Amino acid sequence: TETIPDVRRLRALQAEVHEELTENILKFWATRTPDPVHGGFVGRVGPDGRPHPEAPRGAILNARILWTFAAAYRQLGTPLYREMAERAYRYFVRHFVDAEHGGVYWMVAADGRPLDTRKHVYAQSFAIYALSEWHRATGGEAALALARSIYDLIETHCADRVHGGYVEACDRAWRPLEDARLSAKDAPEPRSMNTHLHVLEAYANLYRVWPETELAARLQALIELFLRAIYHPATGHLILFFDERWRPRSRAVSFGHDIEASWLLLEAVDVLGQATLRPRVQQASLHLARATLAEGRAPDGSLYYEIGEQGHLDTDRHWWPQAEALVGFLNAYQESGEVLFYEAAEDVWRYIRERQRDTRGGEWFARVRDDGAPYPDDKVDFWKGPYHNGRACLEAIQRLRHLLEHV
Ligand SMILES: OC[C@H]1O[C@@H](O[C@H]2[C@H](O)[C@H](O)[C@H](O)O[C@@H]2CO)[C@@H](O)[C@@H](O)[C@@H]1O
Ligand SMILES: [Cl-]
Repeated sequence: TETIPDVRRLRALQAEVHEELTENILKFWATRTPDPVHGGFVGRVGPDGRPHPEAPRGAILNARILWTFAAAYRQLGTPLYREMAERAYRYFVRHFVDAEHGGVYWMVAADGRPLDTRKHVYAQSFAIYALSEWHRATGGEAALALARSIYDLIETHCADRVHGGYVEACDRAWRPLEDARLSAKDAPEPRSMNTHLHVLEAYANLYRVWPETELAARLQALIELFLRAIYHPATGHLILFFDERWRPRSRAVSFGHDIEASWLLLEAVDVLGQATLRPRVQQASLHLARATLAEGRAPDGSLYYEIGEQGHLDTDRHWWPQAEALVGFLNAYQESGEVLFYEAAEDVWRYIRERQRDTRGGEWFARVRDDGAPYPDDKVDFWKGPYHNGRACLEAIQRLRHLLEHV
């Protein structure tokens, strides 16, 4: 009694996604961004496509490069992807990893000198996520050992064992800071959904390659925190910012984070094999996906950016909510069997192909305005790597493969 798109449609979508990943996204990253002056990868590519090898380089971006090429190598086997992941890994260990106090710096100069030495849990999480993926792709002992050490530092220096979750930012020597903001966009509050979502993401990937008992308890506690404090059943949206006791300190809505969390929360519970928790997580996951479907979409099926603190709808199409909606809508289809979610995934894919991707300049535009005009944003910067759209294509390819095997 399944309602399944026919084989032609599944295979056609899968082929377009694979072409987008390999002939646009990963081709752009492998050819435009490696830096032969300082090694590793440039920190910025302008809207004109010009790389900036002297620009400061962020840990999050470089972890995202590592994760994406590692995951693409694991799933597709292409030797160039292993080469690019190795390039990212070597620069990362040399320069971003703090050999003295542990963890990864926030920002380094192009030549690798530390520029911003704060230890932000969001950056520590992406390091764990990328290093665990690199271990998964290669079996590398050093990568896994490093991920484990950063996990230990997060728990040692940041875990709030009274109220749950984590202090989100420390200085280089792991002393907590007051200002945990990732950027000027973020509320000056002590707890954020965003950082906690990527702790969960990192811990789930680490657990898949290192199923330690205590880590299972920390991962389950994070899932439980999302269900009890962050997910809002009255609205189907994540609450974005909190005080230390998880009292809400924001009313903004991030559609991209909702639909990302929808599928990441289920990935995390399944990595645990926590069948007792799964019903409640699936319920919250499907709710987030439905709320996104009903409230976060333009008539073309693309995702709006946010509802701000004063209620303003930001109708800009940022690249990464579209990617996350591709995965989250396919995931909601797989979980519920409701083909309306597949139709939604197809619609966002068509938007990606017709508006978000930059066919002339390569990769994807960071932002497209509601009237269709691409903004002249950087193509690569501190916050724009290959991870959201690379992962979304990899996930879609594998999910469509599974669906194709129902026949
Ligand atoms: O507010 C911090 C920055 O967010 C960025 O988007 C992130 C997003 O917060 C989240 O972590 C997502 O899962 O990854 C995204 C892509 O970098 C950007 O909006 C940036 O401008 C913000 O400063
Ligand atoms: Cl990214």
